[PDB]
Amino acid sequence: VMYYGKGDVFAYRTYLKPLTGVRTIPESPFSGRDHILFGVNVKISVGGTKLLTSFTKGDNSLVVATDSMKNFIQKHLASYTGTTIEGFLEYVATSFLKKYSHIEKISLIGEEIPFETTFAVKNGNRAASELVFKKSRNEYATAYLNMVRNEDNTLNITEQQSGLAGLQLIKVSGNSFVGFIRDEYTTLPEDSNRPLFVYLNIKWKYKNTEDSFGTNPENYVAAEQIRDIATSVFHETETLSIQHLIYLIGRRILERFPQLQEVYFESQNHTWDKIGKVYTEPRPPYGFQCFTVTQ
Amino acid sequence: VMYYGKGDVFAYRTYLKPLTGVRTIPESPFSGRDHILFGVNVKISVGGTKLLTSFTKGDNSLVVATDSMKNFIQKHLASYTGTTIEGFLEYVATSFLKKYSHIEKISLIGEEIPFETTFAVKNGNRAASELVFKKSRNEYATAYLNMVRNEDNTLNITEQQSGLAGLQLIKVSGNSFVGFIRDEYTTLPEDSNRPLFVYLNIKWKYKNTEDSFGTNPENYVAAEQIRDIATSVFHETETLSIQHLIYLIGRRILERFPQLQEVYFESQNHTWDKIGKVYTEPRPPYGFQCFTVTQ
Amino acid sequence: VMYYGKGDVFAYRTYLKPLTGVRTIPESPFSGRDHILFGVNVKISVGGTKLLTSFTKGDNSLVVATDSMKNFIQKHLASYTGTTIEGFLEYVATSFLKKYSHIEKISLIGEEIPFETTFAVKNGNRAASELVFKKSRNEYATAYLNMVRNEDNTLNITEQQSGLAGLQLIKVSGNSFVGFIRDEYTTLPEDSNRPLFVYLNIKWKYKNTEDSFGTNPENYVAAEQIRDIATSVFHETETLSIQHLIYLIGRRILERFPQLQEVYFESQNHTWDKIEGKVYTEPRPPYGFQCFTVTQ
Amino acid sequence: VMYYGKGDVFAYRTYLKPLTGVRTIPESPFSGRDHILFGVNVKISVGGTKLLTSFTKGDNSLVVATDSMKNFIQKHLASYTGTTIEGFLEYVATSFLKKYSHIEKISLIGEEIPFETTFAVKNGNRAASELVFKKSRNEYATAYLNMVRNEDNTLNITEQQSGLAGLQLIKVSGNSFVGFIRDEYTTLPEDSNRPLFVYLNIKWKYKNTEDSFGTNPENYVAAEQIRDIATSVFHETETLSIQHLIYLIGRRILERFPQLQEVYFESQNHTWDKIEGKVYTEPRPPYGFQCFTVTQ
Ligand SMILES: O=c1[nH]c(=O)c2nn[nH]c2[nH]1
Ligand SMILES: O=c1[nH]c(=O)c2nn[nH]c2[nH]1
Ligand SMILES: O=c1[nH]c(=O)c2nn[nH]c2[nH]1
Ligand SMILES: O=c1[nH]c(=O)c2nn[nH]c2[nH]1
Repeated sequence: VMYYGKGDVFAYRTYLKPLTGVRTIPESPFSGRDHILFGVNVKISVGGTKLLTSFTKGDNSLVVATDSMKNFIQKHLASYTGTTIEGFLEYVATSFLKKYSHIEKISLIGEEIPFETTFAVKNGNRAASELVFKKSRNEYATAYLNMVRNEDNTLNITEQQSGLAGLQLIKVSGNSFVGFIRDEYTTLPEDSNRPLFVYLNIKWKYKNTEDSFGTNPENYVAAEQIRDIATSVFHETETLSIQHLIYLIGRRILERFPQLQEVYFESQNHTWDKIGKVYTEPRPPYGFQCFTVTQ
Repeated sequence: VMYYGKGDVFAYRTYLKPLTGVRTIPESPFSGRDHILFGVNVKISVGGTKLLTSFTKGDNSLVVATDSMKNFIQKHLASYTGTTIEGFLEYVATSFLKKYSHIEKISLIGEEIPFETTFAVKNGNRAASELVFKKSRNEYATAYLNMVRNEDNTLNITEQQSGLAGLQLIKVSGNSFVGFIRDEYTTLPEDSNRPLFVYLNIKWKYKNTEDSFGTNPENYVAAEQIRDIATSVFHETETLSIQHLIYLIGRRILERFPQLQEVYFESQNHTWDKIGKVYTEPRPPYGFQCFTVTQ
Repeated sequence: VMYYGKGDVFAYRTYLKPLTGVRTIPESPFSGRDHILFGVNVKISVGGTKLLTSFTKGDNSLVVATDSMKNFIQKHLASYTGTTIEGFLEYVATSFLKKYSHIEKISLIGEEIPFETTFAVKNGNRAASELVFKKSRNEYATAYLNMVRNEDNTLNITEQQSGLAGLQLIKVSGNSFVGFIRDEYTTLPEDSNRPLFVYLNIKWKYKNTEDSFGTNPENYVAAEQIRDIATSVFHETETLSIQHLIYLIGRRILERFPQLQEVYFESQNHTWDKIEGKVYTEPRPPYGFQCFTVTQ
Repeated sequence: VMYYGKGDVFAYRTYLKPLTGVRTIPESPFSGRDHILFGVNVKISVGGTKLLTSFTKGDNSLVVATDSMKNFIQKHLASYTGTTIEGFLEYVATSFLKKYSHIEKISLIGEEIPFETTFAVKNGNRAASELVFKKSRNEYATAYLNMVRNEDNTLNITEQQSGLAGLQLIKVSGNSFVGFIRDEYTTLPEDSNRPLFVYLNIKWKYKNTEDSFGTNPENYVAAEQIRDIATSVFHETETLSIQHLIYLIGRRILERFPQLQEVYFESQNHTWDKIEGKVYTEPRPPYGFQCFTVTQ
């Protein structure tokens, strides 16, 4: 392995071009993003055989400083004329490879720093403020992009993946976990009605990576919409396990968004122990599941 | 000092009696709490001169196990018939002192564990779920109560305070910080238009402690309402400092709730450095302010 | 209440004057501090009635910017010629009140950012490096100071406290917790031999505030020494409770340091749950705690 | 992708068989591990085509409960008779695949929960306690293992890797970063003498997986020894970059441990910003990093 880069490149832009014209779906009110405030945390990794002597000889001649990579990202956010994190990563990646001919590969992560609307009163009327926003430490959209320079000097996206991270959902009833293996190691009781508490990371890949950019917004899949599909499916499903739940969420996603090729899940079980009905936090060990649904 | 207790007593109650009958204010849609899911994180501390030999001699005869205090709290959440964290603390405090004659003082903290509603579709109709909720790591309500046993064996609440913790607000424009002292230690440039980013912890005390319990809901002050006052005042104010903002928030709160005696603020400055406009995270050191507005 | 200030003022100084000439105790090999690297995390709070209109009117005329307080602290660590965090706080506090005559009260916290020695081979042998240090996220020393300006413009310290925070100690045997109240709220089994795991914050106050500064280092009480008393007493004692343990630690501290007026404990119980060999695991989140003062 | 499992399976064992008979190196005094307290945090992931209907149909007939996996791990730590985390993972993995014939693959991560010695006075002298230990939140050893079941029901290790995580080292002088690209994105000054502060995660792979277990301890590579190589090479080296340093650390590791095939680094730059004495402070959050393998 040989690469290097910069992490935790926070960048906040005001008044990015708004994202409008999205295709709505039944599960979600989402219809675009005002982009009064657009926050992203970027990580950049780069590689190329020509970097070898920066390691083996201490030769910094071909080292773009990681501090300069941070400047590069923040300055490109000031000039970005598009409307999504996905498109912003493509802009940064193409621009970086065009600038630095000795770089052969670039990997980018962008994580949304989300902000929510707040109430303000003007002339007695309460409505969403256009100035004051609330920083959210809950779920957030993500985007990943890998681009390479080929032998013929063409640039090519070899991987692209969008996502929703940090979704923590609890359903108070209508969940069971029964029928699992009972042997010398099994102490868990069957439960026909548990308050299933899952953490979800959900990632999707497009059949056509250009759909991820938002330039034709009707083909863009929004993390907000994915969130609302997950809650809808959770609500309507008498779940039989987390495994069963996440399969059904994935099927619904792929039904609503035929332009997607796959949906990938990382889920964690954080269900409370049962002590009106009162529950409490469990000991630290947590179950998890990882599963891809394909179109 | 001599006391002991139990922290991080998480307890989750389903279907607590709903909080209804509250007074609604223009700044906030708040009109009560459904209480399908009621989460609280409780800290209990107890004292009394008869505890002395548990320390000085290793005598456990008068030690209620801290583990038992956890059981006490969780069982009392199961039997609580009221509608507020503040009232639940009074229930626990009175019950504990009635149970254990050798305890002279009990302090309680209750911190809301907040859950937000989610969307679900049924037969082409999208609505709030009554089953699926989203765990929030953003702002949360708080309550504090200290109760003592007097020499005539009556019980007396000696301090009560409610609050809202963890509110993080950024206003993109309409904020200035100018006119401060410039001397050998001053490098901060004056700024007539900064995207002020404040963390707020807001606490209030009632003129009459009974109003905190929710027995008469018309007199209850909800943390949700405090939040929306704070965002509305931030929106409308051309801020001149954080100090200036929190004073005005406090005045508005006391105007809206004449049953309150005081509002106390703990604020922090997390405003980004300026690099379309793009900003980035500052170095770790953070400004802060602490101020009481009284009625 | 009315005050404001700056938190998380990190400041790393190289080659501070070393702390030597300390007085030893049986429980500790501590003999001083090299101070090749001296890290401290400072919080400053200031007050004064003349700050009122910065809140009530948005008048910044008498506001020292909190950013300037950061500069103030960092610049004073560069000029500090003493040997302790405690003395550094007195230097900052006196300097700040002299500089800003409208400020009536200043409160300072300083938390050590500790670094540990590492090994290097050079010139034929392995020895402690004078250049490479390891950042520790374990226990750390603390200091607290409050100073006021009186009507006549003199300055006075009104509270001083030193401490050791974040000490996490587990003793695998030789601890019991029996004989506690067993009633309708009790499900805890009695345990005659538990692996007691305590978190300890330990804070001490001097009879004479001057002794906290290090100027006469023989009167200084080092957090390293307090750590070593705590581990020794934990080892020595067949404990009967955390309560029992911390009283005994406190008594040993005040016996070893007669210049101390008192020692205050915040302890927490993190003892593991028991499942050929003995195995334990992490408990549920709820944690017991004790707060207790032993006085001279 | 299809797998499921259990994370944060903390397990603490007392009086595991000690690790001794190790082979020493010049950079390190490491001579073994007492194992009075042996703490590990385990993550287990399992897979197999026969699990499909647990997702597609909600059929749990072939689901080992993740809670049962936690019991499996903890009980196996009680019966483990070996001396390393690496060997513990092999014991768990082999045992789990033998128990559950429908599971085709298991991956395990084991992270050390490290404890440090403390001082106690008893019977006239101060010495290391055999009972009281200090929980450390600094660097820690790691182990990774993947095992598969073949068509003929034999089991094979398919990947093994050991490591040291969380090592945070600052060298106060004797580091430069100069000569890098200065173009329209460059605002970093050249620096001929910086206090380079790196975080290091170092992972190694053996030529022969058996050498990772400790059964013949002379062939085991201890994380403690890797730590001490890293601190020695950092001290010895007038560093020209983090990239330069980690290559030199990796070369030394491979020279000292010919039984290793390769060593892999993840480093992060956390060097302080410079504000009488020299004073530095914490930087803004963005951090540089490097990922690099040195092979034998
Ligand atoms: O949904 C669940 N899936 C599982 O695999 C499992 N194991 N224990 N509990 C569980 N719940
Ligand atoms: O609102 C502010 N108040 C202050 O006191 C301050 N100091 N620096 N920046 C500041 N901003
Ligand atoms: O040492 C202890 N003190 C206590 O008060 C207590 N309560 N539960 N366990 C305990 N252990
Ligand atoms: O050691 C370093 N390597 C780098 O690549 C770099 N970039 N900025 N500073 C740096 N330091």
